Amino acid sequence: KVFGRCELAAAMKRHGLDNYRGYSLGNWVCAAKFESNFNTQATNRNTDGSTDYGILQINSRWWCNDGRTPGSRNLCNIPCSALLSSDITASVNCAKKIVSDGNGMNAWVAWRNRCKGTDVQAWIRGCRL
Ligand SMILES: [Cl-]
Ligand SMILES: [Cl-]
Ligand SMILES: [Cl-]
Ligand SMILES: [Cl-]
Ligand SMILES: [Cl-]
Ligand SMILES: [Cl-]
Ligand code: NA
Ligand SMILES: [Ru+3]
Repeated sequence: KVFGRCELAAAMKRHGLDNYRGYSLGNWVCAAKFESNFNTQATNRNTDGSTDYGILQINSRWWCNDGRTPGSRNLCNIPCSALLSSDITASVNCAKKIVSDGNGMNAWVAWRNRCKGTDVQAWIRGCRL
């Protein structure tokens, strides 16, 4: 599913991301834009052989199992394919664990490089939330 911007904002809100660990909704939308372009089916291979999956490009070295990332963990206890679903529940639940684990949203390199410090509220402009 390719979400629309306000559509994804709405979905993230309902699932409890707005201000989760102090990160306003625009931060999560902005991360999604630059990680996946709002595409639940996005996958990208990393240099280390792991892969990132779904709207928030959650990484198989630590968070989900894809069966091909040696020496990896599955801290979200989920197949990485579950992160590609049209229903963003699994991705949000797993993101919640990621953002709680010490470095906040800096875990998302695209968030740190393209969202952090910017006017992220622009991402929810015009949305009925
Ligand atoms: Cl915001
Ligand atoms: Cl891929
Ligand atoms: Cl694996
Ligand atoms: Cl699995
Ligand atoms: Cl959803
Ligand atoms: Cl980046
Ligand atoms: Na893994
Ligand atoms: Ru849902």
